[PDB]
Amino acid sequence: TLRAAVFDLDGVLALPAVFGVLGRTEEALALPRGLLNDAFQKGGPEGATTRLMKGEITLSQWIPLMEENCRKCSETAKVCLPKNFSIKEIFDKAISARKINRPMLQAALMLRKKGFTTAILTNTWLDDRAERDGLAQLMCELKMHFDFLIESCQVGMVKPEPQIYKFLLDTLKASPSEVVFLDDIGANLKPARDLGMVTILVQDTDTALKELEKVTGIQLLNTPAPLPTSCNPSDMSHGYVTVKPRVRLHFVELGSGPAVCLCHGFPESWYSWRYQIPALAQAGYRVLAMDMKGYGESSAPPEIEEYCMEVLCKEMVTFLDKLGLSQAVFIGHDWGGMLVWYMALFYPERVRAVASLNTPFIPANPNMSPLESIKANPVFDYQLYFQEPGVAEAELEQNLSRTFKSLFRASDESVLSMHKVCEAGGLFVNSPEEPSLSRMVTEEEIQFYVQQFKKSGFRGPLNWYRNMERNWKWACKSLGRKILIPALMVTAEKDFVLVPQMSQHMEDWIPHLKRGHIEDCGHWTQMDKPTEVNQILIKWLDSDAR
Amino acid sequence: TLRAAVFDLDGVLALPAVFGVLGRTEEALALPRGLLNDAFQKGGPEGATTRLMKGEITLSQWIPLMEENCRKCSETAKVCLPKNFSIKEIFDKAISARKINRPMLQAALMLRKKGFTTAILTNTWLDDRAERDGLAQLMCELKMHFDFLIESCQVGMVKPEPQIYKFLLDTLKASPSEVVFLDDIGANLKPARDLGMVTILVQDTDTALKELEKVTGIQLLNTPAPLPTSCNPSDMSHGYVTVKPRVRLHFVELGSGPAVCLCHGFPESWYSWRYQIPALAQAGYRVLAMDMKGYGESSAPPEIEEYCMEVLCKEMVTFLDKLGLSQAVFIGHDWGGMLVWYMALFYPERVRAVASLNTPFIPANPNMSPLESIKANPVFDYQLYFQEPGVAEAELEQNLSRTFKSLFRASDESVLSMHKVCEAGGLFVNSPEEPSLSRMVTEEEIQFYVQQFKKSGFRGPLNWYRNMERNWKWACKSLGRKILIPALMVTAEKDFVLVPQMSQHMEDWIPHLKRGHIEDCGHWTQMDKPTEVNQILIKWLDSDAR
Ligand SMILES: O=C(Nc1ccccc1)Nc1ccccc1
Ligand SMILES: O=C(Nc1ccccc1)Nc1ccccc1
Repeated sequence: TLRAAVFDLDGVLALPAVFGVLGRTEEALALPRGLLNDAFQKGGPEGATTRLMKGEITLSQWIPLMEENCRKCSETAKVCLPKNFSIKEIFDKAISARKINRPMLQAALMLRKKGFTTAILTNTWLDDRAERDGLAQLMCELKMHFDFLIESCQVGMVKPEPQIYKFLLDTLKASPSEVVFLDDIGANLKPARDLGMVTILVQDTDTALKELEKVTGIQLLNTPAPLPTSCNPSDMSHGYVTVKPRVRLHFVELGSGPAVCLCHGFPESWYSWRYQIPALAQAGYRVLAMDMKGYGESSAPPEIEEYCMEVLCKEMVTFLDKLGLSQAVFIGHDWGGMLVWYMALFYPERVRAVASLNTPFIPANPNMSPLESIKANPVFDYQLYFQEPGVAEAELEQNLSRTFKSLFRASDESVLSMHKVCEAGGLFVNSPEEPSLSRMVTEEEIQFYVQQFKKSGFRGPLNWYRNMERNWKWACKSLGRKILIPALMVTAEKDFVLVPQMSQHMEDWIPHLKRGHIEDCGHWTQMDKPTEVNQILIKWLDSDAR
Repeated sequence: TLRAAVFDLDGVLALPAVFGVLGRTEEALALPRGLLNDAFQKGGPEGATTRLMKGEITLSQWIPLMEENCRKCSETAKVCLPKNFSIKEIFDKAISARKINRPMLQAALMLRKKGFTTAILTNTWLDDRAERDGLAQLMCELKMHFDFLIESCQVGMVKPEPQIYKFLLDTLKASPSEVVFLDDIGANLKPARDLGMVTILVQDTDTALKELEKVTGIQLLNTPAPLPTSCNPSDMSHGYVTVKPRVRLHFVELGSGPAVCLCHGFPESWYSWRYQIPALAQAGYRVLAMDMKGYGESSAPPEIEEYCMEVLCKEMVTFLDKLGLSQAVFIGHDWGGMLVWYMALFYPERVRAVASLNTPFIPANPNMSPLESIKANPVFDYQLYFQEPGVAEAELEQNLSRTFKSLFRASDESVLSMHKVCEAGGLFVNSPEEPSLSRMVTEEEIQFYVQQFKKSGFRGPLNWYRNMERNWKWACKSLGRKILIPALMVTAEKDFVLVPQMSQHMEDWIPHLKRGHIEDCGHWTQMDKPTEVNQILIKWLDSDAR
């Protein structure tokens, strides 16, 4: 019974194979067949390439040695190498051209999802080339998806020597018959088979995965489109910044590049961005996924005025100040989406670009009190229920698991009615005590929110709704302004609170506004359609945010 | 009795004045004198410029209005503007050319050091230009040095209206006669004087500072070279990363740009880099100042093997992995300097560039046991004293304030003798119970280290010395390698443990090695000569690390 899968890197998890460039170079340069592949392997176990692979020497120390073996090979074949002939140039573009074999990674990801232990076992080098970062990024993107990465150069052993196989088995704490091993080199597969491991000789991925699925008994080929990579909270880098005495802000941080500040809505978490954090970091950005004031590990002062938009925006500027950031791209959802428009209106020098999911930008009406505006829309009744301090807190805090299970539901899942909430007496009065689990969340993801909400409750969160008049007066000061920095409005077809239609007049105030639209998407945009959100955000970031 | 100083931005804290570009443009373009300065002020309090300054409209909305006022002005003067005439282009290079008036900032910094409340009061705009980040950075660099920044556009008031002055006094919680106010515009100085404030009309800085020093009674002109900006620990962004169960790493984080990982020595802190963190962040880098394993807020496991170089380096790689960083520039001092050379030998793909203060790179000797090598140098006797678990811990932990006061001393300050430590019975046996305070540290900076060392003590720190044989065997595996990535060796003339001479053969293993050398500098390089360290590091980072 198999319980472990081992993958080679070159020609297995990464394509095209760097080994296959020696033959391509021979054909392109009209050199004798195998001249380059022979100079690569010259001296066998005592040769330059083995020393490189065992970590005895670095890639740059090897470059001149390989060059020497190429001349000795050409001397015997009675040939000549081009005068442009450069080993560095050949391996530079070869390593650069090498990309993840996505179907192979998906099969490994599926095997790990089914309880398998996964490992990468590779014959690799210590790369000290000026261009090494490309390969460092590739290794980073791959390794995160596996239980173990065994590199020949770090363990001082190489395939096909049988010590690395015994090292692999000891790392896996597994008997050879419990292990599938995939390699593109027949010779490196031989000792794994001789020990009794299930072995697959990989040429094309499709045949390889058919063999892999037949042996494990798991469907890996033709499987549905998987979800983007999520976050495990304990594996994240956690940041804390004091913005004023007794007010600290928490954030999760991933990646390098321009700063991208993620701002959740009500009643959420930094964790609401779990599907966007790995994807945006991989896309070349420094992600700062906030716990907004009143939530999770951020401070939750009890005073209502601490949650007005002017105070919240000032604190986000101080947050940038304390982190030494002149700007950040601000991406908000729901209440966070509202804050991001106000960051762009009041602090344009600090905002590199602004993006909102579901929340439209609507200028304040100076001729109508915000409470008259709230009454003018029946879907906004729940906001009047939220006004009285302690009333919504008692209902929302009574049973936390029921709260998140009733709220976090997709469009198909008997979504919570928002009409006549005040008349009915509460938000969940016509709701089951034990609601079913939405297709959007696992039981574990629901418990994370339950755990987060145990620290401060719903007072701080509900206080974001208790400054309608304060926010209105502040917003009226910006009525002559236009948003002329890069901006993106993303609408969700089936959000019945923040309807796409509410955003139709935005171009009057944001003339250069760019749009995104998600079909069959409810209010919880990020977890409802993460693949589409990620696609729209990355496309907009690379074109308008840099 | 003065207790507050207020500075204008344009023509006071920042030079050249953006106002003075209208006249320079008139002279360059041969336009009538004051044509541009008149179109700028057209309509006075009801005009475009006032609306911009009150925050009613943004800089980009103002650009076309100013252009219109320029045509109306040229129409009356019976002239014509160039066909290349662009208000955006004029203000773009003007704002860009504007830099901090360093002598003025130094006087403000000195006034704040003498207990004065400092403030910036400026007539400014909401900048939404594509090039706004330049000014955002300038505002960031300046603001950090002041108690308050009052921008006209954020408060909806402008100088010379007397409401902003009454707003200034209320912010300062000060009577007009307790306040010095510096402005380059005579008109904006008038209401501050009329209220009874001490006022200075700034033309050239020198005359202005003579007036400023005569009135406060504080020497601001011809004063000695000040120290670089330091860090206040409570004002920092604090990061935490779990690298394995029960081992978490703490770091302080400041800036944006390429990642620069700072690695302290024994018995130190992230705080040992206090003078480098603001300077490197300002230089265009993302600083990660570590609490190395065993120190401060990082975990301190008790086992000796947890502190061997192989385990420490593996954890630093995991740290990069969890933060989503493919590479970082690694800068180490003392024991941190030793770790950085090993990060470069074993993980070159993860290290963008390597720099060491005082610690030389010396290949392991396979023909001599590390303990024989330690005995071969009398200055290394203290390391043998450090071997026995609990012995150095008891002495180092007995009185913490005495520990840091005896250790942290400059070359001129009766430095602790390192010879015959084992014979004498301890490190401080010939040392006073109450040592004097070194010129390098304040009493408060000593107490920060005392506080940090109260959590875990010296077991974890001393364990870095208890793996001599383990480290030696691991290092012997790298004897065939060369360091061929960017590298910098900084020697300290008066470090009598890590002497400059010990680094002389480095070019045999690091042929492209770059050097730095600090004269009259002891072991505690960073706090002894921070200005010189900062100068050497920034110069090397901008040329070799990017
Ligand atoms: O109240 C919500 N959004 C808010 C965003 C700012 C403007 C006004 C609307 N969402 C709420 C989330 C929980 C229940 C359903 C709607
Ligand atoms: O031991 C020290 N440095 C160490 C760095 C690694 C190689 C061997 C030397 N410094 C020590 C700091 C406190 C007392 C004086 C020296």
